[PDB]
Amino acid sequence: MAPRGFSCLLLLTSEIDLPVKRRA
Repeated sequence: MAPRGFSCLLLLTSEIDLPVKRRA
């Protein structure tokens, strides 16, 4: 159960939105 589709996209939309302002 729990595919890597939602599991991956889950954290993917958390670590990438960490800075929310920083350039690089």
